[PDB]
Amino acid sequence: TETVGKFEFSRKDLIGHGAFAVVFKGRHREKHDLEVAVKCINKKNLAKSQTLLGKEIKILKELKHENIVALYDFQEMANSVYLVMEYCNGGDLADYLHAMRTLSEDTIRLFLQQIAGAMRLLHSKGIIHRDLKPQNILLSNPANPNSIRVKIADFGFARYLQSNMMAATLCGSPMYMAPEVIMSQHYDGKADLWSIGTIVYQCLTGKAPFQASSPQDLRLFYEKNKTLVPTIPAATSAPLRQLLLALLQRNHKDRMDFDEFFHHPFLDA
Ligand SMILES: COc1cc2nc(-c3cc(F)ccc3O)nc(N[C@@H]3CNC[C@H]3C(C)(C)O)c2cc1OC
Ligand SMILES: [Mg+2]
Ligand SMILES: [Mg+2]
Ligand code: NA
Repeated sequence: TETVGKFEFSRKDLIGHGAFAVVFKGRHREKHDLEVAVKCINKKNLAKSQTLLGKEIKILKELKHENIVALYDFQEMANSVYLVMEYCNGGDLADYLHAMRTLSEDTIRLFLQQIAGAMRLLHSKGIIHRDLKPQNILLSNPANPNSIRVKIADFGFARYLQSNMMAATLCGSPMYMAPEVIMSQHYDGKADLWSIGTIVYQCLTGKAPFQASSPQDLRLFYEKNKTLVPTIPAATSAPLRQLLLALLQRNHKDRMDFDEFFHHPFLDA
């Protein structure tokens, strides 16, 4: 049993591990029924893991929203970092997708309304996430209609971007990266909108809108194709088709902006 502030966990109770983090289930030390996830350094990638967990603290401690994973506490030291977060008992969207194969438009709508809500807060705070993908979207069953909650997680790559500035760090997951990102160009908040478009397309069809055999091939594809048009099934509703075409614009100046996304007809009741 290890303690972190008012919280504890055992390393027997593994939730999962990736290259840059290990997560365990724990609990509050007084209120044993308050469950938490405790994210810890992955010592196989020590320096990068430590950096990303520190960055995640700096961002998440400023965000309180039902659709963003809550940071209850954290502990940063010279050689260790812990985040104590709300436990998301539903697992991630990637695993849900693996079982469902595809989602109904009504489900896509429910999830995307919640994602949009989170993105409204990020945008108002001047934060870009930079690693939106199904593996970083968690599900939580907290009474009320459609109570399942989506939560954006894994803010290790996130940054503040001043509204008259552009980012240039190459980070993210190639399959979900906007063309401008993977082509090593300057980018802004609309790169995340491409990632979202990609997620929605994947929920709808079970596939990526532009498949390649590698990151290098995908880059070359974007470089050579000045116009990108994803294949949308004929059965797709008109509002969802329009949303996807507007999110999955190659050129960020032609891509849908935040205000249009937040008020898109697809997202209406
Ligand atoms: C109930 O089942 C699960 C709960 C999970 N909760 C969190 C989780 C992560 C947080 F950062 C905070 C709260 C949480 O609950 N994270 C999981 N997996 C993470 C997220 N997707 C990839 C994977 C990893 C470790 C590579 O990042 C869970 C996987 C689960 O099942 C496989
Ligand atoms: Mg991130
Ligand atoms: Mg951009
Ligand atoms: Na802030």
